[PDB]
Amino acid sequence: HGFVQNIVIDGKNYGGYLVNQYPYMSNPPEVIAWSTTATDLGFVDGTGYQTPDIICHRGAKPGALTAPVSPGGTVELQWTPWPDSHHGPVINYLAPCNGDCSTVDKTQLEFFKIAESGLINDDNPPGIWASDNLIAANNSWTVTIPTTIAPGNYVLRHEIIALHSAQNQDGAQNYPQCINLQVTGGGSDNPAGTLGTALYHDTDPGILINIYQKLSSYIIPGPPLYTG
Ligand SMILES: [Cl-]
Ligand SMILES: [Cl-]
Ligand SMILES: [Cl-]
Ligand SMILES: [Cl-]
Ligand SMILES: [Cl-]
Ligand SMILES: [Cl-]
Ligand SMILES: [Cl-]
Ligand SMILES: [Cl-]
Ligand SMILES: [Cl-]
Ligand SMILES: [Cu+2]
Repeated sequence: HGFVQNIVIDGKNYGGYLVNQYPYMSNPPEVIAWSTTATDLGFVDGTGYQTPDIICHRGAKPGALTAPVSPGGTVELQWTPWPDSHHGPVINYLAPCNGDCSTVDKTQLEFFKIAESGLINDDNPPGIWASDNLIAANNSWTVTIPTTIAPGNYVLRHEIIALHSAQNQDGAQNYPQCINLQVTGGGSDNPAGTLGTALYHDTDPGILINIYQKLSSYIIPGPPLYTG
């Protein structure tokens, strides 16, 4: 359980959607982060993978604001403290807004995978995962925006999938968090995208999995990584 509280881009902080605060206030601020209704700080499990909740989390709506990113710049997402038990991959996607991200129809977003990290070491099951790297980095993840994609406005869909209960069907816990970015530079690719509701299925080999056994490999969920 947790959420993204802060985003660091080009030497400033952009506050996140504080789902434990803003849903209870009259006058929540405009932010680059999507609003959600996930006030339990929880997840979308496999029962939700073919529902709109998986796109940017339960009840999500676009952020009002969009953050510029320098060409090939970084976006650092800072989480609330991530539980050690919640082992799993960290995955990042972009989808073009083709206009202002604040007015996009989330159900039409076509995401391409720009980064993925999975099982890092398995000397001591259940092992060390990308989520454990995130914890070790004081609950942070750094995304590098590709220089090879067409400039424009994009949604970044940043996600942890916790696998501590994933031995049974619909037991994996997905924690998507979306933010709005303006990508800048000289790239030209328009990578092939996947609708949010087509990213995952509840029988995928990196979804329906017993992490407590020895693992010789791990198939990170979702469509293929884009590399320009
Ligand atoms: Cl709100
Ligand atoms: Cl505001
Ligand atoms: Cl305000
Ligand atoms: Cl925690
Ligand atoms: Cl655009
Ligand atoms: Cl270990
Ligand atoms: Cl471990
Ligand atoms: Cl362009
Ligand atoms: Cl496998
Ligand atoms: Cu949890």
